Parts: sequence; C-alpha cells; structure tokens
Amino acid sequence: GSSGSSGVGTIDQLVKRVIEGSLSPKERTLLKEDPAYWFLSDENSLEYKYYKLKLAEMQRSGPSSG
Repeated sequence: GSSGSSGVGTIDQLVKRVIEGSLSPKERTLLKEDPAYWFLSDENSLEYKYYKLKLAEMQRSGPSSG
C-alpha cells in the first residue's frame, strides 16, 4: 500500500491467520505491541468488533467442534 483510509481490512486478514495458525503463537501477542492493532485493547470500537466477530465465525466454521 501507500496511504489512504482503512476499513476493517487488516483484521479481516489477521483473524484468518490466528484461525489457520498460519501465524506463530507468539506473533499474536506481539500484534498488541504494534500500533496497527491498537483497538485490540479497546472493545467499544469497530476494528475490534471484527477481530472478535470474524474470529467467532471463522473459529466455529472450519475445524471440528461439536
């Protein structure tokens, strides 16, 4: 990229990772140490509404559970 706006674009991708595990276990924790994932701590936001949502749907749909 270069610049502009950001509409829940990163999360949509990030989540997928933590789901498929494509990303190491430590990397996740590091995400919080990054500014791009500031909403992480926040809850009354939109960017955070995905990481928690997209994850709930991505977690249930896919691997065995039930």
